Amino acid sequence: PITGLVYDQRMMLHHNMWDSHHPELPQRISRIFSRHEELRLLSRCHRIPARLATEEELALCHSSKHISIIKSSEHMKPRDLNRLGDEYNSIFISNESYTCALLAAGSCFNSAQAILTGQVRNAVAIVRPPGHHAEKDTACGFCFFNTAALTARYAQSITRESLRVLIVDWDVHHGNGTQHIFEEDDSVLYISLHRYEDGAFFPNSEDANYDKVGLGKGRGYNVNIPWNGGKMGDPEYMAAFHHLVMPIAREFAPELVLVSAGFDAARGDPLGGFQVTPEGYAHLTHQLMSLAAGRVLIILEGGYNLTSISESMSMCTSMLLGDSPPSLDHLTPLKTSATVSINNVLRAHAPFWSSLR
Ligand SMILES: O=C(NO)c1ccc(CN(Cc2nnnn2Cc2ccccc2)C(=O)c2ccccc2C(F)(F)F)cc1
Ligand SMILES: [K+]
Ligand SMILES: [K+]
Ligand SMILES: [Zn+2]
Repeated sequence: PITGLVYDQRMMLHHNMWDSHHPELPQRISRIFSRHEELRLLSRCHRIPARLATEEELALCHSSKHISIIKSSEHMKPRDLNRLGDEYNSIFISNESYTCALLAAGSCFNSAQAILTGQVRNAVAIVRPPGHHAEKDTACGFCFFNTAALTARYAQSITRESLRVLIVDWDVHHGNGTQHIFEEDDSVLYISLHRYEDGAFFPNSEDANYDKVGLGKGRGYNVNIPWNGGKMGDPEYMAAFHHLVMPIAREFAPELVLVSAGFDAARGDPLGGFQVTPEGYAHLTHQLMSLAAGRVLIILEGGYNLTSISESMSMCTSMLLGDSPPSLDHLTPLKTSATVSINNVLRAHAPFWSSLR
């Protein structure tokens, strides 16, 4: 009946040498951690230590070339750090970035291990830099290594190769890297909700559309729920969970749930444009706790309003600890385009999931 928590201030050391106001700030994690103290949640959790992922562990999802290049940045001079970062889509690199990315991944490995050994029931990981845009062979979108994807493979490496892992990605952006890593895999079900705007929203690829259902034996195991033309919030996320996420997840019957928990869909975010409330995130967390014998690991991804992410993630930890879940209005009408999105995903995935037929 225990909730784990991992946070290590060393992950603040990754920083933008050329724009100290870049939104992926060191204080994202320290603000969330401080809010857990203010709300007296920290002392209710079992503290799980951070550790470095090993290069062998990184190779569970990433190419040797990509690992080597990011590793090479540890000792680079500033001009070379600037040039390397510019080779990617939306990446800044400091001499601490590689080690911080290793700590983010290793923290989540230790948390998954604590869950799978039964030392804790569930856990929260207050880590940065984020991971879900990172691909097998490249960094992208503030992300170096795909922490959630690596954690799924790490869990499989200690319990069972075919362990059924559900990754729910509620960051406002599509986790292109996670989708691609598992696109042909039926042991890892990837479900993403994300702003799409017909491809106008970052990362600006049709890979995020509802018709990308997976490949080969992975067909049906990639669920994209894309939002267009509306300021989405609690009603739309609750509806997507009710009609799509939970029916599919229950049929898949995961043995471990990882949440790619960005908080950039939150009210107040400078980028997301959405209005999911802390109660909304608590509702989603509580729903996921009904799966996988409660084995849920919440992993910080994006989210850029420091006050919003601190309150939102803290409310998720409150749910993991067993606090009473919020009651929300399931009768509020959805934005009209959200109904269209949900119907498009249902049509795309009904061939693969009997719960949708
Ligand atoms: O959260 C996240 N992943 O989970 C996440 C990951 C990466 C970005 C990067 N990015 C893309 C972006 N987003 N909103 N417009 N564009 C630019 C665009 C213009 C015209 C057509 C298409 C795209 C930045 O543009 C960017 C780059 C450096 C510093 C600050 C920013 C910010 F977004 F804040 F302004 C954003 C979010
Ligand atoms: K997402
Ligand atoms: K998959
Ligand atoms: Zn995001």
